[PDB]
Amino acid sequence: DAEQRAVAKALFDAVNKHLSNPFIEVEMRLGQFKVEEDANFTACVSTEDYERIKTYLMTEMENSSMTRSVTHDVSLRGWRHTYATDENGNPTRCVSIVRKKRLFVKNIVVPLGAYNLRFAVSTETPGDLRFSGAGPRAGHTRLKDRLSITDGMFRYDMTQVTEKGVLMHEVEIEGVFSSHEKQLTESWLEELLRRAMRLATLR
Ligand SMILES: O=C1CCCc2nc3c(cc21)C(=O)CCC3
Repeated sequence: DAEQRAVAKALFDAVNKHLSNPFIEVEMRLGQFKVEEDANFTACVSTEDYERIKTYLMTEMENSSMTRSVTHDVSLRGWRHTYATDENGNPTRCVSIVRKKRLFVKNIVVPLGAYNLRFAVSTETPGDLRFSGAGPRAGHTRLKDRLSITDGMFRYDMTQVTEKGVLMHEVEIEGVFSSHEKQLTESWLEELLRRAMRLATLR
């Protein structure tokens, strides 16, 4: 609780220099190390821990605004094209192209038995929509079924991702700001840690 105030300060001092950038994004991702063979950190939760994080979140903030969206992502030469989805789950029309550049990443120390936490600040710069002419299947694809709960300046993202047949579960919290420069504060970061640590520690 005092040590949590210190981490929040350490995070703020590292990222403050970046908030002047347009299109800045901040997120905390639950995950684990050495759960797949090619990767170090994998941003995923078990099917069981996903559904009780879902039950927790949906009772604790039932008043909160909520949305659900199915989208079709295709990665192409470092850019991400997002496609809307029809009844069956198939790509229709491209809705956004962004390029994501990681500006700062930090691994958060967690309690024993909890999911690992990864804090990242990046830029997601929108792009020229005429590149959508490459179509929804010009590269590796990800079908995302996202549940989104917004609570003040915090958005919870629970996503069932189907890639290459296998389905995985992702849990992240993002910053929701009218202006990241003014609003993303140290006291905000400390609440991010507090809320993210809650999710990581059930059971
Ligand atoms: O929108 C832009 C800006 C110009 C450079 C650029 N290059 C690529 C894309 C998008 C953009 C893609 O969507 C994937 C292919 C490479």
